Amino acid sequence: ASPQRGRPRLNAARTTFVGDNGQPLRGPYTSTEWTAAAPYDQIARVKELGFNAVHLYAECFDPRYPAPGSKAPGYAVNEIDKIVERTRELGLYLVITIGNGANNGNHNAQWARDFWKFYAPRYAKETHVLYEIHNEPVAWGPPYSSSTANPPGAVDMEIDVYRIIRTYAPETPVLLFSYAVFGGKGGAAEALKDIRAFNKAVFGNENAVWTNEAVAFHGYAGWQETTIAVEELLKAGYPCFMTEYAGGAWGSGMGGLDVELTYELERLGVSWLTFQYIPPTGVSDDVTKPEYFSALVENSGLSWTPDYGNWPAARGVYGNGGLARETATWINNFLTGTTRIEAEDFDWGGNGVSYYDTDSVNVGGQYRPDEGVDIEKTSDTGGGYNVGWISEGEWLEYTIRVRNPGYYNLSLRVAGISGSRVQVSFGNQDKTGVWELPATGGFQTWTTATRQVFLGAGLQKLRINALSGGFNLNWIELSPISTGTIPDGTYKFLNRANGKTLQEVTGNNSIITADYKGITEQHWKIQHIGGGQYRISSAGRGWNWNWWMGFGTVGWWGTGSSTCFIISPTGDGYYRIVLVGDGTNLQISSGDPSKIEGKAFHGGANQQWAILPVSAPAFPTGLSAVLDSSGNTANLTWNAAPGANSYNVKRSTKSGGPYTTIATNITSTNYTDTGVATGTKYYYVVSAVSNGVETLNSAEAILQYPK
Ligand SMILES: [Ca+2]
Ligand SMILES: [Ca+2]
Ligand SMILES: [Ca+2]
Repeated sequence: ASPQRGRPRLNAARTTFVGDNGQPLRGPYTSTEWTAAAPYDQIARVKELGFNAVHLYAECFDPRYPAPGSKAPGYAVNEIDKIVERTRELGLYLVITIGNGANNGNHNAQWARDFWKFYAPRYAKETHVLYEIHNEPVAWGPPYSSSTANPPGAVDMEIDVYRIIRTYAPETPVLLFSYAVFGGKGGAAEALKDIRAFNKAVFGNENAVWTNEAVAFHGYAGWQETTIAVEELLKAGYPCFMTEYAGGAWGSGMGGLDVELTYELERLGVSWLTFQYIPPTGVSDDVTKPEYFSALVENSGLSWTPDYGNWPAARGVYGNGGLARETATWINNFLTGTTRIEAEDFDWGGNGVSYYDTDSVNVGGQYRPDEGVDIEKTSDTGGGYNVGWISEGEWLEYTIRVRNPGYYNLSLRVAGISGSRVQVSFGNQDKTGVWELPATGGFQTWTTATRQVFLGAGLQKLRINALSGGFNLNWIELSPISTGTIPDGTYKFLNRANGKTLQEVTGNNSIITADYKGITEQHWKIQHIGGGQYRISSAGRGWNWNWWMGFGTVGWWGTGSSTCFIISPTGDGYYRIVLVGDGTNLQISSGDPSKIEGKAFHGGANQQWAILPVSAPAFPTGLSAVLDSSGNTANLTWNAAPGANSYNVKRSTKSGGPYTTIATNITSTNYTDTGVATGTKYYYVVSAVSNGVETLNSAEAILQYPK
């Protein structure tokens, strides 16, 4: 027989459709709405990414149908046939749906009926194919059945299209509604209305036990709210099916897999279709590119059993009920708590996968006799076991979940006769550098070494890398910092590039950039709530900074994600203001001095902020360093700094410094540096001196050569 897949059926639990092997359907998408069918070659690549399914946005609907000259359904048939044929012979599943195009959150009822009058009987016999009635027919979620739904009548469209499909394809799985925003216990309650209205029409009774149907939903409420809505709906007896979602790594400023929601959907037993495309083309991000899928799975510790290939690797958490270890928690609106991760509870999975050890035997013999890591009993406070026989090159991964991002005290309980080296990365990103661990003088003589780290939010593998041997490891600890990165107080914010401040506007509760006028609207109380996170409130009325559909100010207190801001030091006296939600940094746009925005980390001055006492002197701006013709001379010029008596010109040979002060008492906004060596790069900054008080250094100026 052919490798064509057997018809999906609801699982015993009644949570989703699973394939002919009892496993969830997991896949990316492709479109044939205004483009050719993706080639066999590229659709095949799906199987190497642990996918067994493809989402097809088949055609997009015309609002004007069936007026003269409007595009009818059927126009893409020759390409949709190719996708059906190609997924058939690749042993993949296929979810076919009607796309929206430019008309998002909308549908045409008659276009959809005639779409399924055509396509339903055409693929009825195709066991690997499922029908999802329509992508996001309403703006933007339940209840569709409300008269004030935008637009109304979607439930009637679903009812009509289900009846059309069952006539022409009685065995074929149907995915309903495709709620764009499906969030909260509210979301589930509102969907139940639409589900009950649907069931009363089709089956005659508000509560029907579906044998071959499920609620399709998307992830645009966010992972927390979507998970709550799915849990609730599953409890009411209705299988679900994720058909479109996205997230990305915290701090990337880009899309890709929502790792957090995938983990929750894996736990609840829910099949999913992520919104990354099969090459060559698509409207979002390419699923074959590491940054948008494979690396995100690889960095997080996420695992499932793939239908084809050997990725992802089989792995999991040891202890803690097989669930990623939480790092901190909110207790009286302050981020606190110490999580102890025992070193001998490294993830299971294998040698080369969840740990690397130099041999396959546990020479110590304790705790985990079937694995390669070397474990003995320890005589340290709290008893238990320690990882010993640590050779250089070895490593141990522990899957954790940093629900609250920011600054954490990372602690290693260590013993060793002599010193040793280690390095810790989180999500395959170095957070420590080379960490010199002290000599204790014995192999059960214990001490705690501690180092401060900046963790991003989400599932992430903590990985101890042993750069030297000769130490034993008992446990690891993370707790959020109890003392902040900057003292509590009232401050003025000045952007490093342009010297501008942030100002409250009570009339529309907005925050906008302006020149530091010295007023209370441009003054801000700062209060640390654990983890380097801060509540930032205006001085005049006690209203808190809020990053949500713009950048404004609100009455409710700051423990929710939009009202919380990580103040992250640069190292050179400035800070960047990281947003707790996505990990992007608050910056003024180099391009438009008025526009405030959130972008991913870069070296530029426009992303950096001075958080200063109100009376502190302003730093210089606009520094520009240019080489003079035919000679060793750098001509510096900058803008005059308010209240400056003089300037100090400083120079370094790499970006960021340190900066050796080449000249002081400059009573002018320009300088000529004669001591520049032939054909070498130089980096300049300038500070001002106001009433004996030296300011911060300006933004860096790279020495500019000729064309
Ligand atoms: Ca071993
Ligand atoms: Ca070992
Ligand atoms: Ca231990």
